[PDB]
Amino acid sequence: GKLPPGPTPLPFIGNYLQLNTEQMYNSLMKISERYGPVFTIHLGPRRVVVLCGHDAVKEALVDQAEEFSGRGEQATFDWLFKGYGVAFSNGERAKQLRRFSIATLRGFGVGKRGIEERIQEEAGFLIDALRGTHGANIDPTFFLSRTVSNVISSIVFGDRFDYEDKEFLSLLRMMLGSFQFTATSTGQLYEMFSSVMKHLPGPQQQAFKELQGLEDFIAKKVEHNQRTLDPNSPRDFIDSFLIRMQEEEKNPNTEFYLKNLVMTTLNLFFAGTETVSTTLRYGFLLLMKHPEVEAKVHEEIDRVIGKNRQPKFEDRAKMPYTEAVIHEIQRFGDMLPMGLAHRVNKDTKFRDFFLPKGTEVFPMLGSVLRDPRFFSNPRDFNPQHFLDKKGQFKKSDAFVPFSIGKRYCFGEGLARMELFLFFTTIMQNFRFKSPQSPKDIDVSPKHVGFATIPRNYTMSFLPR
Ligand code: HEM
Ligand SMILES: CN(CCCC(=O)c1cccnc1)N=O
Repeated sequence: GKLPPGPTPLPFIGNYLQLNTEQMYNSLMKISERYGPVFTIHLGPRRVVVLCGHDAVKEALVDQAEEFSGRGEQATFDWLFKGYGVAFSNGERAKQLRRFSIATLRGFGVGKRGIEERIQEEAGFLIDALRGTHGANIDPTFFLSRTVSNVISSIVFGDRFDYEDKEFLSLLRMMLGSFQFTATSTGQLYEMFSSVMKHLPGPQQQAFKELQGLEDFIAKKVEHNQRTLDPNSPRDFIDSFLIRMQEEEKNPNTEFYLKNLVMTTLNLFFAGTETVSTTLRYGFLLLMKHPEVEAKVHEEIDRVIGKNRQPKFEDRAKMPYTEAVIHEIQRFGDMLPMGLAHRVNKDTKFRDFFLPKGTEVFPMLGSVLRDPRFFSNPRDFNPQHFLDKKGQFKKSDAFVPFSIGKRYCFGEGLARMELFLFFTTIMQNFRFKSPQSPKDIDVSPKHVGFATIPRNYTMSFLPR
């Protein structure tokens, strides 16, 4: 009959006094130690029920999947999305957009054997660009992002970008900056205080222009497809969506119309770029700091695949150690520490608590990736976390970086394959050197907010 207990809030500022916007995850975790694994917090005027640990997150998003499947808010993005598109929508809109996106994506080979050649081909170009650096110290950021991005770009636009295309880099800076903004102290103040801050000068204004620039580029690309549309030969995700829009022109209550097309396409292009990219970046830093772990990956690539042929997704089954390393890089990297907010569809009873309809919910995936009964050394980089006695791959019920339940990341299939093919191909060809001794390397995060951003760094790609 009652809400989950929590610290007393003040009018408008909510629980701003018990929260440090530079490290929200730590704040919310401190409050958990006092109040328990399920609690109520006020992010400014927003009432949020917070879930910590494997159990409370699973009992909500799995055992009570339908009730907890609404989408909560993410102030910075909502500035742009305003409830349109697959990722920021609710109800019938979310369900039609999701069901359309998963089937259309699957049809383009995504998550099946079909997108595979295209990932091997794009790995190949990156190896080439990496030879082109001659072993210099470089910031790997945009090298990796061009590559990852071209995979989803093919799928939604129809072709990859040239690596030297200047607009491309521009787009890549718009993504990086706006995503990175949500990880900052001001980006977290924005979650609490968007009603005033959207009208105030600050880094938020940069993030908006960057988003608006990403929306404008998508709208332009859609006009191009629209005035060259062959329904009997869809080139890409946008064409498919436009074809379904044609089919649904005589339904006045359809979710399939321009704004949703533009917003869904952005959702896929932005998420299909930024997360995998950052995960690669984080992981190459984790590997230079754990050279012995790098070297056991090497041993597997060398024994199982060798130096001549391209790696393939099927090789994973005989590479338990690489697979554990990628898993443990995703775990340690904790890309979305509070996932995407949810909300409850209706009046919901959850363990003795009552949650009124529309109550926001933070599933704290970071606290699942660090739950001390599922991982022996949660705050350490330890690949043994996903390995048994024998050295065979050991799955974990608490490996939840793509979230779980009805709104789980349907990019998961693409990501798993991109990470696997991108790590093995890169490391088949190059071992890594930083201008720092392993002891000096700081793998603690630069920013922690909506996302976990690794620190700035440089490295060299040295042929093996
Ligand atoms: C390692 C890389 C990735 C991570 C860690 C990740 C993580 C997540 C997480 C935690 C969510 C929230 C699920 C929830 O609301 O409970 C999500 C949603 C989503 N992700 Fe990803 N993702 C990754 C890659 C991708 C890729 C490659 C795509 C493109 C296909 C993508 C597209 C989406 C979309 C469209 C949603 C919204 C789902 C919905 O609202 O129904 N993600 N992702
Ligand atoms: C990047 N991450 C999703 C973050 C929220 C999201 O899905 C999103 C955010 C901005 C634009 N498009 C999608 N998913 O992999």
